Amino acid sequence: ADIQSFSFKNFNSSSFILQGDATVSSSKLRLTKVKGNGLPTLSSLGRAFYSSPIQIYDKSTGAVASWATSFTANIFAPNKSSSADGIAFALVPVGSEPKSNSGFLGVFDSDVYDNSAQTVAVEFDTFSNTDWDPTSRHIGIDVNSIKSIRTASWGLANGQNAEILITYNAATSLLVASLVHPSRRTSYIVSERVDITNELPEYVSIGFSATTGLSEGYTETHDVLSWSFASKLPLDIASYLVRNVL
Amino acid sequence: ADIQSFSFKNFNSSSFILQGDATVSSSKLRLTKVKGNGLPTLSSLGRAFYSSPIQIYDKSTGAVASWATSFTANIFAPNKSSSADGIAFALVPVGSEPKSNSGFLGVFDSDVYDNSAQTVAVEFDTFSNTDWDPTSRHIGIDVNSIKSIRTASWGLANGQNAEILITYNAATSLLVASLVHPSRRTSYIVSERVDITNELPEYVSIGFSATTGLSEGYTETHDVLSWSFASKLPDDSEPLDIASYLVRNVL
Ligand SMILES: *[C@@H]1O[C@H](CO)[C@@H](O[C@@H]2O[C@H](CO)[C@@H](O)[C@H](O)[C@H]2NC(C)=O)[C@H](O[C@@H]2O[C@@H](C)[C@@H](O)[C@@H](O)[C@@H]2O)[C@H]1NC(C)=O
Ligand SMILES: [Ca+2]
Ligand SMILES: [Ca+2]
Ligand SMILES: [Mn+2]
Ligand SMILES: [Mn+2]
Repeated sequence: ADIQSFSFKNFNSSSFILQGDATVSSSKLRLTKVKGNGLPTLSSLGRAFYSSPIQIYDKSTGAVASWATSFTANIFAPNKSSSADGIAFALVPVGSEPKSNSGFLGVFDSDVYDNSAQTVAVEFDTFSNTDWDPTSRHIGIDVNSIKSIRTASWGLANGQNAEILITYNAATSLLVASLVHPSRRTSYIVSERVDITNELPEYVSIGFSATTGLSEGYTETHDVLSWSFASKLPLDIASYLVRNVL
Repeated sequence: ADIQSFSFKNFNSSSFILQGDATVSSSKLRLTKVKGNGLPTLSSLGRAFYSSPIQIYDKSTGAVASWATSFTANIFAPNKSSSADGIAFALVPVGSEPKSNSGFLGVFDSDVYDNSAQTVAVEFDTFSNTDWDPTSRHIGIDVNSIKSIRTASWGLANGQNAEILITYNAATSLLVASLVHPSRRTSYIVSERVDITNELPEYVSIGFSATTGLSEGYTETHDVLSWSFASKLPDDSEPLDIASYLVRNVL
């Protein structure tokens, strides 16, 4: 079993591929732009990936990796009811370039399943796009489309840290994502099956993508404060969290 | 604190950078070239590095990382008394290109301290260069020069696995390297402090470098069968739990 893991208590490391408006400052990863006064911008799109590709599975041995990632994000919308568009943790093709903005979170182009996109993402959607989204803000699992194959309601604690945990169990093909707002004591979780070897390439770049609205006040910040990741290609979370995120 | 680790029970992944004659076959890392019949070549030079850079220290916070690496190597010299030149575990500048061959193991150019080399290595020297080496085969700690700052005698169990453990304790600035030949039940060790922040860049590539002789039958194989590495970089200016490490990763 090949194992690998990284843990960043803070950023500002040559370990990231920054695209769009993504930037590092105050040792935190700011995916979308924030003006001098500290307020969010419109039409922003930023992505950040770990500089080295991760092998998700091995075509020749049929082996499929199990992995887990955790990060703390902070989303602040000056006008809560105007929050848009969200942040997503994504697994994309290695040289991948940004996709459509706003509602597509920079990782997808349509709400129609397109295997050629070779992209899977867990989204934290703050703006309800009526053509495809649920009524409220939500956590969703996106498989080669912006229309989640499964979602769960999420109560956004504006400007409050969100502690996220995403795991993939190759044995059950189950992808689980949970979000906790320690300040409001709330927690959410979503789980669905994903046939990984069929939706993604053998090697992918893991990272984040975020965007803001295009109309006057539909914007918010999208900051990541810490990030851990562990992969095992042929996972004991109990020791993972302790020796990596806690 | 930032942490990084990996463990390879066999090679195959494209998480390795190969230079010179370095190659992967039979799921093992072969640093120096071998002929169809399985015999070593002359004037061979091969290097292999983890594709991702490791941060050894943080200039702005004064923090210095503690790390450990373990790997199993197998060195086979058709003619034992003709064994040359050796294999080295090295920390080099990220885009680093191979250096001098043969006695310099592909990581150094002279036996004169040159800080600009920005390279540290732990060598497993099978051939004695009278110009700077000790009389017998040895393990040595090289700091920006091929002339080790400290060495220890090593009894080469030809063609037998060598289990190596190298650790760096930022608290004591001590670098320790040990080698064990389980089949012959022998073991060796060396230690010396190294002011890491002064000999290397903030980010380095870790890996292996090996070479063979230029003269006659002075050659041998340089194969790596497995490799683990773990690093821990604090938030401010503490050793590492080698036990937990060694269990869930090597033993
Ligand atoms: C947060 O965003 C809301 C939706 O954009 C704002 O309400 C909207 O304000 C517009 C002027 O900026 C106005 O044309 C819309 O009719 C109105 N829409 C709704 C559904 O209320 C809201 O702005 C404040 O409240 C409105 C009603 C006006 O009084 C504005 O002058 C105010 O800025 C925003 N809320 C806050 C607390 O800023
Ligand atoms: Ca949306
Ligand atoms: Ca020598
Ligand atoms: Mn959605
Ligand atoms: Mn020597």
